[PDB]
Amino acid sequence: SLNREYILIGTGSMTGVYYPIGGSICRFIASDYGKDNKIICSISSTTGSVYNLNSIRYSNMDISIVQSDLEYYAYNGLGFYEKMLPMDNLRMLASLHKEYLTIVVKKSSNISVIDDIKGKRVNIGSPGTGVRVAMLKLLGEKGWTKKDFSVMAELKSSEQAQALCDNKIDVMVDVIGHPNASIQEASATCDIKFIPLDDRLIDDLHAKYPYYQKDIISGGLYNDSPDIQTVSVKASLVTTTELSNDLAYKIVKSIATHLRELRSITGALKTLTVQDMAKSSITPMHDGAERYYKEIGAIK
Ligand SMILES: [Cl-]
Repeated sequence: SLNREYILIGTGSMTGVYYPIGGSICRFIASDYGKDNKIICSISSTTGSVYNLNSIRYSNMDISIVQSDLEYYAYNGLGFYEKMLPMDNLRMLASLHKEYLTIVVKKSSNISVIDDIKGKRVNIGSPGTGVRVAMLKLLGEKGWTKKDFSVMAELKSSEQAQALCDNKIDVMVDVIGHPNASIQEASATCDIKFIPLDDRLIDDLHAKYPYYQKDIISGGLYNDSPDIQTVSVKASLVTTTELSNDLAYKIVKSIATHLRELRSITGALKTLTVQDMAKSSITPMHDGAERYYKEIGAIK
């Protein structure tokens, strides 16, 4: 019939990074194809990769921005998805920016190494998010549980900057690309520093949790600061085999065609290239996406 294909893209809170990225994708789609009256794209602002992946599982959402941790678990039916069927029909459209496990304190705090966060007021993020998974794994490695902290706050990126500078939390924890506006806000409001992860912790995390890569947040992004050793994951745009070859192709092509605008959406995307988009190490690439990346030589 003459109805447009209605595409819904899971993102996150309007205060976050995913929301404007997804909004931009819908705009690229409208600009490239809107006049042909076959496609209409919308975003969802509900937070969390669990929500988004469940919405995809139940066929009420087509595509979502997620990150590697919950992508890995959903695809494999492991960990938090232990009791569910693997989402074996999940497919990647494009890898996006890296997100780094980022631990931030006031310089005035006593805190210098990871073991100093024990006993403090710390953020563990909202349920169903990459931050929550990272914190559960980190506590896991250290053998720590709720009794070992005075406060386990459940704040989003923006909320943490203010909470940290007001001393309502001692340790901001996020899994985010850099440079990031919330960290910038924090550093403009009080004097902050980053806590690195030690070699053994990074090695153990990468060994146990294949979605975490050993990585470095380069120094000097927000103030005078050193390189910070930590782990990273990737944000990615995922879908399922229910999305047609044609739409997967068209969507990836629209993003690639508008890459220079995408780079401008947030600081962490400035370096993104088509070669970066074409990588997928957890979920198979959608056939229609692969068609595009091969056509332009982003994959050999
Ligand atoms: Cl999330």
